[PDB]
Amino acid sequence: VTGELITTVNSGTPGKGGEVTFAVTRDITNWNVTSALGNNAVVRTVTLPIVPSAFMVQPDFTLKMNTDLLESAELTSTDPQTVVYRIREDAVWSDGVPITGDDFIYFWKTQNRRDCPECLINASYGHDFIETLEQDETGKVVTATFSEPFLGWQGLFMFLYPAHLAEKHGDIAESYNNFLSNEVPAWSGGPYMVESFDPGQLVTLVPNPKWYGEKGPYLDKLKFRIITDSTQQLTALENGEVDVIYPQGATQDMVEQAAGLDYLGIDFQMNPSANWYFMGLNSKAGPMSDIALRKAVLTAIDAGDLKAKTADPYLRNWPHMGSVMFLPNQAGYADRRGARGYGTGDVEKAKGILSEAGYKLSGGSLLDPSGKPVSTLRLSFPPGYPAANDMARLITGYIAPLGLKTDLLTGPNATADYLLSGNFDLHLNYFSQQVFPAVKAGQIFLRDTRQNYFGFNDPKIEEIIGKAAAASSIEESAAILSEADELAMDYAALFPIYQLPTALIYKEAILNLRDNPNQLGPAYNTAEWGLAEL
Repeated sequence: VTGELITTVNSGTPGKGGEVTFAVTRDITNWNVTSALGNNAVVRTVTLPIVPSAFMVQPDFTLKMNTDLLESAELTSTDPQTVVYRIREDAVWSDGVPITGDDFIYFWKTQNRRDCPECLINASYGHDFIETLEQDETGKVVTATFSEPFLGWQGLFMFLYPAHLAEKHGDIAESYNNFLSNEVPAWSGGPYMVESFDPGQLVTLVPNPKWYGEKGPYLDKLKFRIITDSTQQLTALENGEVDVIYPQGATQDMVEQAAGLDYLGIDFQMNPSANWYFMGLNSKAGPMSDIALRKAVLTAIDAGDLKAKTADPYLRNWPHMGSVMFLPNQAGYADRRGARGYGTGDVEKAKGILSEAGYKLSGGSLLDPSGKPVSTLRLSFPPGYPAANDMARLITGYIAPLGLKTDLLTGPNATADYLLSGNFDLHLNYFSQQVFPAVKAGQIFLRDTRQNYFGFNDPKIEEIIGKAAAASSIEESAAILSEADELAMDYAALFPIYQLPTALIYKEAILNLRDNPNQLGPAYNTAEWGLAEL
């Protein structure tokens, strides 16, 4: 029995001074997390200490208004939808220039798909629904007027950049695509600022002397040590080369090794991630273009065994995920996977599905209805995730009694970004869930969207997602979106499995360091990090 909640784990009041080194698994070649080329957890983690945010995702997966930056953020009308931000008078950039509506307006123009068509952004996330964005004479009152209703307005302006500096480095596209992306940032609107960068080796941050927030900074230096071999991170922690690691693919062996390092003052936190494993099926081309084969495969897979073999030996009460739009703890979640018989390990039912669609078995091999042998299936998965490798082997075994063979494919070319309608039949990977399921769903289930890898193509799903994204609460949104989850599971192109475990492994002298098991991650509150007093 503990008195810590997910939001208060490892709370304390640190001393002043010292340093913390946090391992990251990518070199920094793009400093702009909102750009397509900078959109990953490493850039997000390294720049969270310097980028101000309107709202921040908390460990309980809620959005918290940043009261260091903002006095208030209010939905003041719905006819038309209007949001008013009041920026704190004391909020300033590291050169002393006030943070103002100039910074909101610049970011909106880079993200809204209209004012800067050449900006190489990741995604608009609804910034394009803001039609006008105006500020008062003081620069501290910002009014956003929307062209249509939008649920996820608190996810907007989560990363702000210094407009007055960007303005000195070309037009909007040039400053966003070059200055803010390619250059090591000399500026900050957060508790820390970059002092030096050794490419491929080390980012060194120091306190921002003009930090305006309530807490911190406590450290003389905050360092991010680049260790691209994720399997060497626990050794670096053991050896004192870093003080914190956050590896992506935890295993039983990793947990057991970390537990054996308690004599060095190492502890760890692990929680269900916003990242969730799935198997996608190529509905656009190849054998999986037949929905009957997709449903037979999903019915034959034994999800209980999948989890029993790869999670249950070292993770207690680990939840199945039976939705492709909601995590198990989100409003609207239900086991829509099992309701359809997917994941039940029911080989005889799967064989019936195939027989009833015209498939036949000959000499141990499945024949398609025309009489041609079904090809060996290409099952790809990215490197660096031992659980995915193990599950790929297990799935091969589950479908072998159907007369299907598989070729397992991995390595650097087997990532999601490199998927093509021509190069896979089955793909094991993960998606990163967002605070607003309807916003995430619009990025992955719509016909002409990059992350629709498996070929959903249903105007009704798209209509439902649009209505859900226009709702006035997450709960209403979830009630609407549930219908799209049902239809998506009917199509059998995306099979949810279970959430990845996080693993924050660290020297316990560091206080106010806690897991934040979502895309924003543990560096959401570096202003509070410090070392306990001896």
